[PDB]
Amino acid sequence: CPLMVKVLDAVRGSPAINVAVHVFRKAADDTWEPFASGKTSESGELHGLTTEEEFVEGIYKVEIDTKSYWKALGISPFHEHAEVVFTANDSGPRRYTIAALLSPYSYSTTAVVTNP
Amino acid sequence: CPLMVKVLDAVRGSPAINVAVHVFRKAADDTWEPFASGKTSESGELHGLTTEEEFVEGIYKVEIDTKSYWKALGISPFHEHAEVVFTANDSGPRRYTIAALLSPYSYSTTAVVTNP
Amino acid sequence: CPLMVKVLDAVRGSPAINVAVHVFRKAADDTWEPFASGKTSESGELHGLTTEEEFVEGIYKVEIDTKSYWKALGISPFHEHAEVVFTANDSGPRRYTIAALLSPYSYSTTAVVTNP
Amino acid sequence: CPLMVKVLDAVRGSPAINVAVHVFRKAADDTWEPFASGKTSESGELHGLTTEEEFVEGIYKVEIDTKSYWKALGISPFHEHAEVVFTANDSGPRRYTIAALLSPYSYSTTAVVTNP
Ligand SMILES: N[C@@H](Cc1cc(I)c(Oc2cc(I)c(O)c(I)c2)c(I)c1)C(=O)O
Ligand SMILES: N[C@@H](Cc1cc(I)c(Oc2cc(I)c(O)c(I)c2)c(I)c1)C(=O)O
Repeated sequence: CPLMVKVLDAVRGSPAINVAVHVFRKAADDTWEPFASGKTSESGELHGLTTEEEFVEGIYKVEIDTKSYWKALGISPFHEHAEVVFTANDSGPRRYTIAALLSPYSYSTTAVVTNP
Repeated sequence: CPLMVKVLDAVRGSPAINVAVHVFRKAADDTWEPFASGKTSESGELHGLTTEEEFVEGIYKVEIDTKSYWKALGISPFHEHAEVVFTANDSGPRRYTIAALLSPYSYSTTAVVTNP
Repeated sequence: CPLMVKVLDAVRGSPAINVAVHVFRKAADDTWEPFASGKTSESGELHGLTTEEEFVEGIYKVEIDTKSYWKALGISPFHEHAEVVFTANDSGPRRYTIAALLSPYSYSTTAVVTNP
Repeated sequence: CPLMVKVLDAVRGSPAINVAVHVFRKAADDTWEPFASGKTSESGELHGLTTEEEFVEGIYKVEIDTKSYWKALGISPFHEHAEVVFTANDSGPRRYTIAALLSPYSYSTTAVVTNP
């Protein structure tokens, strides 16, 4: 699993289940191409979004639907969403893990770049 | 000042200076349309973006150019940029303070929403 | 001024009002002895803890009573309290600014040291 | 195991390897009595800190040595160390992952209590 997304709820202190995460990849036209899509499992992580061969070089946008997650719980959050825009595989084949900590009025995101 | 962005460097433990900040107010045709622009002062705070008269009930995008701040220092950051997207003033004249803590492979943004 | 302390609430998106704060400097006996106390204001801070003359070089510890804060709102937080142990005025006189973003199960604390 | 720990370097975007970890347990006579200890693995995880029998109801403190981690890298951190004081196993038997994101002048910790 080259690309991975890990999401947590800071209010309840557990994994953020069913959070719609959308992965786009840039284009020469500078428009966004829909690379992948999925929702986070009961563990709060969405692995198996892409494969080594398919995850080529480029700029990717990982967009997390935080507003929908909260609205479901009955809370109206600040952000409409939270996205992580980065340049992947520039140097070489690296395995990424994107983690995000959620709160109504704050969100935190860290990455963990690792060799295969 | 109903909208002020605050940015702090978490590696050197000081305010992030000269960080480019771009604000975009969503237009009626659903296109991100330029609202404000500026660079964080020496205190890390960027003020004087707009006024309440022209800070209408919409969806704004405060984009902080973190990539260039870090590259200037000689470091190579993970994120292309940090982006906060939210629906402002959808009730009444609220004052919005949006702050962000920066780290090369991590960052988090909080929002303090008050009113005079 | 030398020991400034802001405390935010990442759930309600506002400053944390009346959050107890206890500071302790390390005594020559390696035990923790009292130094200053007070509660955060409406703006979410306490600016009158000590003054240069009393804020000598040593090992300090700002303890923030997070437990009691979250217990009033009805919530049952994970931590008993947020602590920040650090060495003060090592490089001569400096002005410190501790800060914590509070959330039920997760807290974050940044430190900003500026020179007079 | 029932008590797992995680440290993550956010300056380099990698797991924090060889970080000292010391767990304490609230004694009966209100003093910090040693409970368990170890060092983080290649993945940044520290497992087998305690059995599913020693971890009885009490007030545990997890001290993560931040100071030496940064010193070794040439960096001059702000904090002497990260601490996580919490109450465990009062609602019954629980699993506790305790994460920490590090930066020279800022650290963040989150708890993920899972139910067996
Ligand atoms: N392989 C790892 C996966 C893992 C990573 C993080 I990172 C995490 O929790 C946090 C803590 C903080 I602090 C953050 O800012 C964010 I985003 C997520 C959790 I739970 C699990 C393991 O399970 O051991
Ligand atoms: N040096 C400042 C103090 C200060 C620093 C930060 I950085 C900050 O904003 C955040 C945002 C997030 I997201 C965090 O996780 C944290 I911790 C702090 C705020 I408000 C105040 C002064 O005295 O002016």
